[PDB]
Amino acid sequence: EEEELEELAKELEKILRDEEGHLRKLKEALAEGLGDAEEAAELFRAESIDEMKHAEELAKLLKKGGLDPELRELLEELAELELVAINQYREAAEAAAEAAENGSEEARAAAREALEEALALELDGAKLARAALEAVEKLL
Repeated sequence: EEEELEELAKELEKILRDEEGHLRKLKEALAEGLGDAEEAAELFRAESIDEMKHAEELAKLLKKGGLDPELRELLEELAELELVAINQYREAAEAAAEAAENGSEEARAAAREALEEALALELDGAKLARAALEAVEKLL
């Protein structure tokens, strides 16, 4: 029982580190304004694939048995948070792609709102991965 929790705790550690990374790169784009719209559009598309990997690992562990009821709910909440983040990453990438081709002032503000909304979802993603890793550490 201990070594299936250890591997699981290794997973939240990777997810937690990846979330803390996306946090900083997102404010960096926020600091640079739009900068190169292609920069943000290429960055969003890559990080949505990162959240892709996270939700897939969690679902495989969610199919496992013997999980503590409270631990399963935190993983279920995180997996839900990942799918909504993959959404907002796509809405922000398309708004940055429309701003790159057009120079549109509306596609600019729309890419910034979707950037800011993706940032708020990333704060709670790291917070949920922190609380989940803390619960597993208590079980160990």
